[PDB]
Amino acid sequence: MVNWAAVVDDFYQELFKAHPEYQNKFGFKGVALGSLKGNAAYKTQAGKTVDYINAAIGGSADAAGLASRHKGRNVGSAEFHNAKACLAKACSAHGAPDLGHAIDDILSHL
Ligand code: HEM
Repeated sequence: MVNWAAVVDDFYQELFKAHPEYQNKFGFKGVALGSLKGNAAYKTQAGKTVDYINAAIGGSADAAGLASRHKGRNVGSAEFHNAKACLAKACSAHGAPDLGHAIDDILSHL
């Protein structure tokens, strides 16, 4: 099965390398990138991200709900376009299918 957990870890490395300030919105604010895997707040968030990806592939993702929740953290279209780029890099690094359509689905509600 596609190792989405590893893809998601690479995604967040890419995301926070390019936009370190995004990390401030999370419960693992301040934590060195090389330590995220040892952080409990990160483990939970990465698991939810993997779940969302499996839901988008499986046909049950609530893109409108996810978008609304990100607006509720003042995260919008700009951040998601950055995320789309980072996730495309992470997918390609693992020979995984691209998730651009799923991110487009979220973007359509932002
Ligand atoms: C590929 C794009 C992304 C996906 C699939 C994704 C997915 C998720 C998921 C599944 C949750 C949990 C929602 C829930 O518990 O109901 C979440 C929460 C969150 N996301 Fe994202 N996200 C993405 C990008 C971003 C970006 C770019 C930011 C920018 C800072 C961000 C900030 C947040 C924040 C602050 C929360 C709340 C975390 C908390 O409760 O401590 N997300 N995201």
